[PDB]
Amino acid sequence: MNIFEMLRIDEGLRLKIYKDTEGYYTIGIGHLLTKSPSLNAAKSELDKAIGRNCNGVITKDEAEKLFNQDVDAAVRGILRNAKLKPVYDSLDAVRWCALINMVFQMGETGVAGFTNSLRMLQQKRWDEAAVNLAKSRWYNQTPNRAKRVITTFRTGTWDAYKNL
Ligand SMILES: [Cl-]
Ligand code: NA
Repeated sequence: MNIFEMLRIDEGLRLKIYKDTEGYYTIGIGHLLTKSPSLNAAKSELDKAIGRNCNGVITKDEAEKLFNQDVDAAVRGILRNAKLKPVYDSLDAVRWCALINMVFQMGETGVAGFTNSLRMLQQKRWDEAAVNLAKSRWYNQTPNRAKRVITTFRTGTWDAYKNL
């Protein structure tokens, strides 16, 4: 499948503000609004993002617009970041989706911090990287999704997304 299809599986779709799997205010297809524990901070960011007074609720089309922007931002983040780009140069089409997925979920800075796992990926040590990634807080917080993403890195196939 493509990265959009993969992320729509992992993120689902919600039209009202919710808390993501990391505890942060979010909306639509995993659109992070703020890391601040402040609901008002989230609402103000939402209205800014959409361009109107949303009162914490958006439409489907607004959600998909944000989604496209967010996948774009994740791809661009991998390319700009000196710690992520070299990894990308070692990843095939399927494995790149796994990296984009991570950057979409945790952000460019967060993923760039996975120093050892990134090196293993860069060196095409797929099984080693898979074992290492499973030791992370990320895995412990969202094991189902992390397992899928890790299998994608490990195998370079879509096996983990085939029947969900
Ligand atoms: Cl390829
Ligand atoms: Na989500």
